[PDB]
Amino acid sequence: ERPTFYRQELNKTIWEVPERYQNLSPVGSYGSVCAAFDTKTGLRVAVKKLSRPFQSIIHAKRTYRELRLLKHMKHENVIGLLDVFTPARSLEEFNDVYLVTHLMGADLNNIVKCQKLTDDHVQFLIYQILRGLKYIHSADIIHRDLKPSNLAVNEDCELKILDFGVATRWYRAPEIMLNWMHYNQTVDIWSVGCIMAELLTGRTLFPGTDHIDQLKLILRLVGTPGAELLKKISSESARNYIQSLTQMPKMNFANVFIGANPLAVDLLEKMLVLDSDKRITAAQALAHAYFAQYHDPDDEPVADPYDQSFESRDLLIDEWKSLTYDEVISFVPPPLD
Ligand SMILES: Nc1ccc2c(NC3CC3)nc(-c3ccccc3)nc2c1
Ligand SMILES: O=c1c2ccccc2ncn1-c1ccccc1
Repeated sequence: ERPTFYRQELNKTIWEVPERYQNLSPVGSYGSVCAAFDTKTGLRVAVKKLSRPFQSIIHAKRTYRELRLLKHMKHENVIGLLDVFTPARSLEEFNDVYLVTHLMGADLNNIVKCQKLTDDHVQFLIYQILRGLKYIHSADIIHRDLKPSNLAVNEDCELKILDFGVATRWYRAPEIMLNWMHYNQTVDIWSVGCIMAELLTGRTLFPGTDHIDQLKLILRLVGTPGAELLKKISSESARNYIQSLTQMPKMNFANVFIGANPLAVDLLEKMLVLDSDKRITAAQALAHAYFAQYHDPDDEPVADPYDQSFESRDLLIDEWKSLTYDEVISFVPPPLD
């Protein structure tokens, strides 16, 4: 059954892919990525060759994790696995992992950094993010690093979230900035709020220079923690940090986001709540007035359960390697339409 591979050297790396994929062309650089043409479907695809996937425990488990995650995602607004393959003929030979996904035109970083989107474009793009997040979250997966560059958009404005499971810090929830161990799914909602803000204004909402500055900018908009939040904070030094700060009052968002659709201001108030317990969830946000023209309760599907019990396991390099090998072998290509 094994297909015929061909070798080439793309830039500073060897590539060995099936004949199925042609006209490889570098597009960027966890591993490096080529644009290719896929002869089986006639679509443009991205092929990512992982860098040294099994050189350490950490790499080996990370390779396994990303493969497991990609194999699980089956939703219109989340990147999924078109193919995965290795040039190796046996487990003992197994050393290279390549992943195949649809090639999307651009990332949100691009569409925002060149220009300022209209309100109906913001609605549609934020809607799609929330729709993919609902799905991701229903599986008990947290993305943790949502940001414009992890959001792929084609020329049709269809959006797909990538990399689940321009400074990263600018989109992070303040509980992460403060290193809380038990933060949950709404760290992603925070990030969406920051992105949505940025799409409406054309400017990074919280462009901190570091973790302290990042917090300062955040508290300045959302205000310093109240007593109700403060009494939920287990860490003494953390509690003493924020409590030693200059008591900033919550800003009225309608005055910071002057002239924006007030339904958007209101959704932003609900996403950018300091206390993560009170922050709107993805499911709830979808039913918000602001998404009136897109929301459909019958077409916002949830995911199948995802087994992440592996995350708490300590295994040898060779054991994670063999588990990854198993997943390459059992891969069933997605239905062709
Ligand atoms: N139920 C909760 C709700 C919010 C929390 C929060 N929020 C930080 C203001 C952003 N921070 C922390 C925490 C715990 C230990 C060390 C550092 C931070 N815990 C929280 C527990
Ligand atoms: O890594 C990319 C990628 C990088 C730059 C431009 C477009 C891209 N499209 C898809 N992927 C990708 C490929 C495989 C697994 C996860 C993401």
